[PDB]
Amino acid sequence: CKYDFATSVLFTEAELHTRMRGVAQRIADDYSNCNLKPLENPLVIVSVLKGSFVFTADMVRILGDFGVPTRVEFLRASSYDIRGKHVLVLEDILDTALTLREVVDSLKKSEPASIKTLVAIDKPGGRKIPFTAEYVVADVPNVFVVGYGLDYDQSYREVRDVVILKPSVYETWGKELERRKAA
Amino acid sequence: CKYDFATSVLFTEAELHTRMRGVAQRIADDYSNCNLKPLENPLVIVSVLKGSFVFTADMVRILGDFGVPTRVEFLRADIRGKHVLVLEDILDTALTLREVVDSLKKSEPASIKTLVAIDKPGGRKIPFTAEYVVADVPNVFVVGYGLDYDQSYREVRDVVILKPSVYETWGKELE
Ligand SMILES: Nc1nc2c(ncn2CCN(/C=C/P(=O)(O)O)CCOCP(=O)(O)O)c(=O)[nH]1
Ligand SMILES: Nc1nc2c(ncn2CCN(/C=C/P(=O)(O)O)CCOCP(=O)(O)O)c(=O)[nH]1
Ligand SMILES: [Mg+2]
Ligand SMILES: [Mg+2]
Ligand SMILES: [Mg+2]
Ligand SMILES: [Mg+2]
Repeated sequence: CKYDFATSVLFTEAELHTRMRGVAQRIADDYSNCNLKPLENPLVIVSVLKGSFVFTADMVRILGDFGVPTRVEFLRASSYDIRGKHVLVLEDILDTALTLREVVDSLKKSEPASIKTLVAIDKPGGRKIPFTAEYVVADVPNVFVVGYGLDYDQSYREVRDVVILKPSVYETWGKELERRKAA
Repeated sequence: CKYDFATSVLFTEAELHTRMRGVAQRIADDYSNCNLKPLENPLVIVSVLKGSFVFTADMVRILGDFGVPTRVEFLRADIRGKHVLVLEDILDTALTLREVVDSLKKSEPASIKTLVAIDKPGGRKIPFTAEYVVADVPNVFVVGYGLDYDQSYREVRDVVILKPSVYETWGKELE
């Protein structure tokens, strides 16, 4: 494997970008009837921190290529003026769906014109409640991944690819954390 | 010029990335003596929202290519004993970074330095020098690469000078 800390690369940066261009064309078509414009009427991108920052940076630039002007806002996942605006919530990963369920419900209170979700990685086998994202860049099985914004204990977000974390990484670290707690 | 809304393109995405690779090599060299490691001792990247999110996304990936492991925190415009690098898309009067740096310094990081995408050295209202600067801009209003005009145009891939008619008409529209 390309990375000492991973056992498999699931999606390279290039694969993700290719899939994101496909998604951006769908978004561009779906919102074509909305007369989106910079300043007057942008698509409001609501980015769920921390991990979504990389996906958000890449996706708004690709959305711009496809003619979809945006305005970004940032929400903190640890905590979990769109009235009359179209809103697209962006999450790095969707797993139990508990986070996005709450984020969407919260935003709905402010009466946006519409609200949809776009996720880079969907783990469809991880749900604790029924939830479907309108737009999904890639599906992964129930394995633990890092990269493209996704962390293990705040590290590895900067890895360019989505990779399966090698178990000795969290076994080693977990022991060190537990050793520090007893010392 | 490629963009309807811009008078000229100052720095293309490719030119910014080329400069960022140069800066990342200096950062890798400057922090080599710190024994940075994922989990145990990452370089703490403090990203000043909102506009720095694009620069931060690109820059942490480049730093990773150069062997500099990071963790990110976001500040809106657990660090004791850690090295901190503050990232800002643009530095002008320096009043934002002065306040950010001084507030972080109260948590006693091991060190604190600043990295900005765009420095406007002629805009200072207090003296301030960033340790790393990707590019310099003179007395012009730019958008793109995270930088906005009234929250739009952050998604433009290049740093561009906004056409005056854009903010003339919008300013008039905000009646
Ligand atoms: N790095 C990583 N994180 C994973 C994974 N699966 C769930 N998570 C936790 C993601 N979290 C829960 C999503 P859910 O739909 O279950 O509410 C959201 C992101 O966590 C907050 P942050 O972006 O790390 O600051 C994974 O495979 N890799
Ligand atoms: N888009 C754009 N913004 C500019 C420019 N010059 C100063 N600014 C103000 C940006 N900043 C002031 C930096 P200072 O050192 O003066 O404290 C703050 C950035 O604005 C906050 P946000 O990123 O837009 O949420 C410019 O040329 N283009
Ligand atoms: Mg997240
Ligand atoms: Mg996480
Ligand atoms: Mg900023
Ligand atoms: Mg601004």
